[PDB]
Amino acid sequence: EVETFAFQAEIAQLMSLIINTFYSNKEIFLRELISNSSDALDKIRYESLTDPSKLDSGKELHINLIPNKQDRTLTIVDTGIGMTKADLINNLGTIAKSGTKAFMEALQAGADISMIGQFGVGFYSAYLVAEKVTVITKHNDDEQYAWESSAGGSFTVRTDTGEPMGRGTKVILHLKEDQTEYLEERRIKEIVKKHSQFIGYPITLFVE
Ligand SMILES: CCNC(=O)c1cc2c(-c3cc(OCCN4CCCC4)c(Cl)cc3Cl)nc(N)nc2s1
Repeated sequence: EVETFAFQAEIAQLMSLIINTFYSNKEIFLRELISNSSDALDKIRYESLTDPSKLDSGKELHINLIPNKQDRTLTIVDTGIGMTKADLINNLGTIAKSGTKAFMEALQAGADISMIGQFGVGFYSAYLVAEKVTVITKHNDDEQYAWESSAGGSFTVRTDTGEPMGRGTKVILHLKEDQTEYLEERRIKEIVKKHSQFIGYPITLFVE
């Protein structure tokens, strides 16, 4: 049962911009997603203070970076709060609707794309390097879901039947032909040291 949705006009406009604008400093994508992870880990650590049993889905609060040369993917996995189907489909794209506004006038004479995260729409930066992005997520307690988009105006949501994941979010970047550099170990280690030095959770870089 694959459902297909339209992006809100504004999000679509943002995605085309991210995909068409000439901009050489693409590496910022990793800071945005690692930071989205950080927030998601914060959220669950906070809520589990008044409700110890929300950790029943997983005690470890961490972030994994997993490169795969053969499939040509970089996956950022966290065990944070996850999203429900209503996050994925409505709630995230309604909030994104106005961060996209502000961010988009700042771009017209002045701000630059590297500032995208200040407007809470950092996730879309993944399109600097990915031709296709797939988000797998599990929130206590809804089912686990797979969101997917190659931009172009539309996205899909289906329930997921891949490997179960406790609780958490996986972002899988299917990188474009010319961005395989972000599958390189020293390359990942260089970007993380430089832009993500201080996250409050262990980050493990998987090797191939
Ligand atoms: C309470 C419901 N859970 C979430 O909002 C989550 C959103 C994310 C996100 C996330 C956050 C995102 O936006 C962050 C900015 N916001 C400020 C408040 C809500 C959205 C977007 Cl556009 C896309 C994604 Cl996939 N990433 C990751 N790794 N984990 C979670 S958990």
